[PDB]
Amino acid sequence: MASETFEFQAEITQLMSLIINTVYSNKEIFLRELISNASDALDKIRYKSLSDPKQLETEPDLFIRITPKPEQKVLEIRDSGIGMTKAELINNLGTIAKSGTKAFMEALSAGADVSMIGQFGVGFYSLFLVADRVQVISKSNDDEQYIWESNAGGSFTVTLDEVNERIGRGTILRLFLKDDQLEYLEEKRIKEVIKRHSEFVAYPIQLVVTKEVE
Amino acid sequence: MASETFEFQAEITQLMSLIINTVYSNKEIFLRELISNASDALDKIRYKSLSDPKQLETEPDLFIRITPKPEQKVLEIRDSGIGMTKAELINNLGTIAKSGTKAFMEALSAGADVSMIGQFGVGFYSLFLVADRVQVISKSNDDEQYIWESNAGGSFTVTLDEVNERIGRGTILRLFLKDDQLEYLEEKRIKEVIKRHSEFVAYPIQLVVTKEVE
Ligand SMILES: C[C@@H]1C[C@H]2O[C@@H]2/C=C\C=C\C(=O)Cc2c(Cl)c(O)cc(O)c2C(=O)O1
Ligand SMILES: C[C@@H]1C[C@H]2O[C@@H]2/C=C\C=C\C(=O)Cc2c(Cl)c(O)cc(O)c2C(=O)O1
Repeated sequence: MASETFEFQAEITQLMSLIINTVYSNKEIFLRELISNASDALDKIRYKSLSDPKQLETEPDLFIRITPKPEQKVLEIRDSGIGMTKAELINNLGTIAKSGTKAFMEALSAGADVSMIGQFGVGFYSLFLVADRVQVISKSNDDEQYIWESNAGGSFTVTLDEVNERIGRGTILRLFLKDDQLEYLEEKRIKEVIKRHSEFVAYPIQLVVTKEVE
Repeated sequence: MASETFEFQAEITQLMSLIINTVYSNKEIFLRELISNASDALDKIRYKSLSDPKQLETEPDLFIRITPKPEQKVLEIRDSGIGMTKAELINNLGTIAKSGTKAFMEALSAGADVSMIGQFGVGFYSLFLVADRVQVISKSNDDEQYIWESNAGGSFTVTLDEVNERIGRGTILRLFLKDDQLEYLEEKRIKEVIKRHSEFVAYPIQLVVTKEVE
């Protein structure tokens, strides 16, 4: 109840406009970047749990889950990783500069391939290749569940979560797919994209598929 | 935020103890009864929509969805039917007598088969054959989302929903399966049970299955 608006650090706004507007051919790379963030987030909690085992109690199962929601033309990528607090969502996703933000844009301009985005540490923004709106729902052991939302505009919002399912711990990336990128809602397409660019992932990757009983 | 307790009409409490304690052999009948309630609830909104089309706008897709959640040993049966208001959950699920409640118990005592429960209009309670706890999450166009919860005790609770996913319209029956009835979480078992006792259902029945990418 009651949002909170924040301005995006100027360069992040540029990058976003760039990503969401590049005619780029190979938009499927966004899944690789998101699954990668999910994996690192899971490494984080695993490592932290080394000296603080109780930390995994909020969600003992470590996994990455992709859930397509046709009716709402939404694609969700979830992980039971370390999660983010209200402060971290604000920091990590928009108000703090980000080292490679400008460097990547400069590299892109020089001819670099969009797929290099992840090497600049800003792969998250690659989601705008297939979605024009996103909701990052997170729950860290250190805070409540919050929704961070953006549509590539110069500003984003953070609202305490009182509308989504409770996630024990972790993050959900709710991607509102563009009208021409609804192929990522299909199991085959998803399955194949995950196969080629994500072969060495330490955690199970679950695909949630809704099938009408024969 | 803030529950509200209510006592169960005495006979419903009896029936529940009976169901949750009957050694009965054919516990799988609960799915047939629940899918049946789901169907009737969908008929209700379809019919009402005949003269009030805007009523389907909250959720244009009419369906029944079964979603097993292993980690939490939970089984969910959802429908985008008419849904129930706070008042209706209280009325329909516990505080109002219910014509066949006593008649069915008398019939059972005479030797009747538990599967007749649905003919007495109290099939919902058959869920206690496989679950020792249940949450009925509902959203009617006429109210907010609420959670009705019970564990066959003499009382139940109703809380405004600020923790579950938003359902456009309809009801979710979250069944917390008993430790020895976890077979209903399996796709095959579910698939076969649905096949035998639910052949003439007017709406699509979707099974949500989580598969780890090969
Ligand atoms: C802050 C934590 C943990 C970090 O060390 C991990 C690696 C990358 C983080 C990138 C982010 O900016 C946030 C993020 C994104 Cl974008 C995502 O799609 C999935 C996630 O699970 C996280 C996250 O929860 O990240
Ligand atoms: C009140 C409405 C609509 C009624 O006319 C329909 C038929 C049966 C109703 C039985 C109930 O007692 C509530 C109920 C149950 Cl138990 C269920 O498992 C699923 C449902 O969708 C409803 C419901 O929403 O019911």
